[PDB]
Amino acid sequence: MGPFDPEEMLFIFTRCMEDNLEDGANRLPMLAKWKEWINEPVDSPATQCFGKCVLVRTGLYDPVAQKFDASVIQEQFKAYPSLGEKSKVEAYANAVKQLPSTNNDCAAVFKAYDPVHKAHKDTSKNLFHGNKELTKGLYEKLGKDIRQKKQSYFEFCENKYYPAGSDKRQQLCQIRQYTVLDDALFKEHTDCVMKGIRYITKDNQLDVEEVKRDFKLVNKDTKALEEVLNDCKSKEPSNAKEKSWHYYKCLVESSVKDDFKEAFDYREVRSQIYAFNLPKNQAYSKPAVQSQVMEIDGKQCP
Ligand SMILES: NC[C@@H](O)c1ccc(O)c(O)c1
Ligand SMILES: [Br-]
Ligand SMILES: [Br-]
Ligand SMILES: [Br-]
Ligand SMILES: [Br-]
Repeated sequence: MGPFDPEEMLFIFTRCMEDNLEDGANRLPMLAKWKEWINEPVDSPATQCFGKCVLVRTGLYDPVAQKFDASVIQEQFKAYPSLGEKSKVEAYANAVKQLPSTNNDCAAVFKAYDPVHKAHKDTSKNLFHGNKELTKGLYEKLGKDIRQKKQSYFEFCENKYYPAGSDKRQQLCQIRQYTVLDDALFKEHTDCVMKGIRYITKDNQLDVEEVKRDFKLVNKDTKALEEVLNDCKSKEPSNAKEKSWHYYKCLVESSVKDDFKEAFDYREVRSQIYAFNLPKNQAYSKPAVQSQVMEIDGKQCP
């Protein structure tokens, strides 16, 4: 599933923190440390599960094989030669290669990896887009071609496919009101969005749990959603290019369309700042998101 670009690593780090940070007194202290690649407190289940989360999402720990996988490191270095020195990347990969088979529980995985993390902190940090200076440089080089920090993922895709100043821009008026278009350009755009919020995997597969995650975040039950998605999947088209559009269309035209639009609107807001829930997990309120999304509507469709 690697190599990973800066946005992909940002998604992984922030999602893992969102799912693993304690609530209450220790949250802010923990966050401050984890952000700096200080995986402490080492004795905390939250730190241990955070560590496991990152390792699993990157592929550095394979819970099926119950083994660490150093090939992720070499793939990352191959994609980003500027982010490592060969000898040091090799030393890091070697340390991972020589880790023993490890059980798939947070404590076991964290304990096995922690010595490697400490012995190869800078090497791993640089390679996996944790170096602020190096990452800033990559974002600047990439510019409009990658989702930027503090930019809505929806905005990123919209600008890519319906650029400002172009004769295409006007289509955003309908698009942002959940009008399902039929053309190649819209299918490409919808692919960009659906993959960007992880409803569709890099591997072009539906991720029902990600859709469910967003429903739960707007306080909706997911039984109907699962039934809808099950029906949608039995109608999945052969053309891989069309898959994201297929599920978007199916959801928008379905018996859960209102809940879907509510969940998708909130996701848009949260996609604008990946650390949305990190300092404190924010309670959801429908009217506040209503306001924000309407403001974005008037920005993209003036
Ligand atoms: N809130 C934005 C939402 O209406 C939307 C849905 C689908 C899109 O392809 C899009 O750009 C925006
Ligand atoms: Br702490
Ligand atoms: Br590079
Ligand atoms: Br961000
Ligand atoms: Br933060």
